[PDB]
Amino acid sequence: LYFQGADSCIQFTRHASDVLLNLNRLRSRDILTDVVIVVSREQFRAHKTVLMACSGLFYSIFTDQLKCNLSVINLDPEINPEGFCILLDFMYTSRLNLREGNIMAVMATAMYLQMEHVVDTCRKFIKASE
Amino acid sequence: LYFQGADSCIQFTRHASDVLLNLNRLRSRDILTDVVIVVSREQFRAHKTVLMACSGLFYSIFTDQLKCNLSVINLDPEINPEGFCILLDFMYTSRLNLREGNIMAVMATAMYLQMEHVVDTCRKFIKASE
Ligand SMILES: Cn1c(=O)c2c(c3cc(Nc4ccnc(F)c4Cl)ccc31)N[C@@H](C1CC1)C(F)(F)CO2
Ligand SMILES: Cn1c(=O)c2c(c3cc(Nc4ccnc(F)c4Cl)ccc31)N[C@@H](C1CC1)C(F)(F)CO2
Ligand SMILES: [Cl-]
Ligand SMILES: [Cl-]
Ligand SMILES: [Cl-]
Ligand SMILES: [Cl-]
Repeated sequence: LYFQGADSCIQFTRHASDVLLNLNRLRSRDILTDVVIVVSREQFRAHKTVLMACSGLFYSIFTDQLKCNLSVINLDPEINPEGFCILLDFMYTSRLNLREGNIMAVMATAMYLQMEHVVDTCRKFIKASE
Repeated sequence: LYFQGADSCIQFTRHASDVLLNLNRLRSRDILTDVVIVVSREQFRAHKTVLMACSGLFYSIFTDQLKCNLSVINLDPEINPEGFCILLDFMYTSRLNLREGNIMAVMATAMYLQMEHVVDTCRKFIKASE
């Protein structure tokens, strides 16, 4: 349940993962979602704070004084909606569903969103298949 | 960095804790905070989604159609501000700074906020000192 942290303070082991699980439950039920991300013909509802916490691109967008208040954000029309959906799921769960058929689109999308460890992981998996 | 999850899917070990760390950085910089919690003479800015993810009381409050849009939430005047501050810090970090001088107020506050594992932990630490 808990342990003594390096700073001699009590820390709860599953707290962060349980908070992320609850944030994903709010997303699934469309509770307190405050933005819609438009990717081509697709729309994805989400929480701006989670998007900012999980992306250099969203962090830059929502810290801009003009943009921070937009309810709709349109992504570059070159972005693959399935690649975005996989990454949005990863943001809210820590699980990255990489497959042979989606890895190029996921990698291109992670580069655009500035999710650097995800890009590096995609590169390693591609390199192993070559 | 990552591992094979029980569902044969790639999982990133530090993802949840790193997201929580970024949410705490947004709180420290007052970025996208959407509510002020008033406890006696004290005010605490926060994100409603994090409060809901970390409290049965806030989950009930912000799922109410009338309340979900309030920018200010006043707590019961009996609530100790330091006890609330300690729990708000715990929500955003997983670290619970329990001390002999604050444990009764932290426990009373965790009961009011419906943070049940925190209450149980407080009870065990009190029991060990008796
Ligand atoms: C460049 N970059 C990533 O490469 C990145 C991010 C990432 C998040 C911010 N946001 C920050 C940064 C600082 N302070 C804040 F307050 C925020 Cl919100 C800025 C750049 C980022 N987030 C991780 C999340 C934490 C585990 C990710 F999902 F794995 C994708 O990787
Ligand atoms: C009764 N109760 C706690 O006792 C509790 C909560 C807690 C959170 C919700 N919120 C929920 C529930 C279901 N689905 C949602 F979508 C939400 Cl947001 C509802 C009741 C809760 N949250 C944890 C966080 C996860 C690690 C806590 F901070 F440790 C304090 O303990
Ligand atoms: Cl808008
Ligand atoms: Cl736009
Ligand atoms: Cl209000
Ligand atoms: Cl109120």
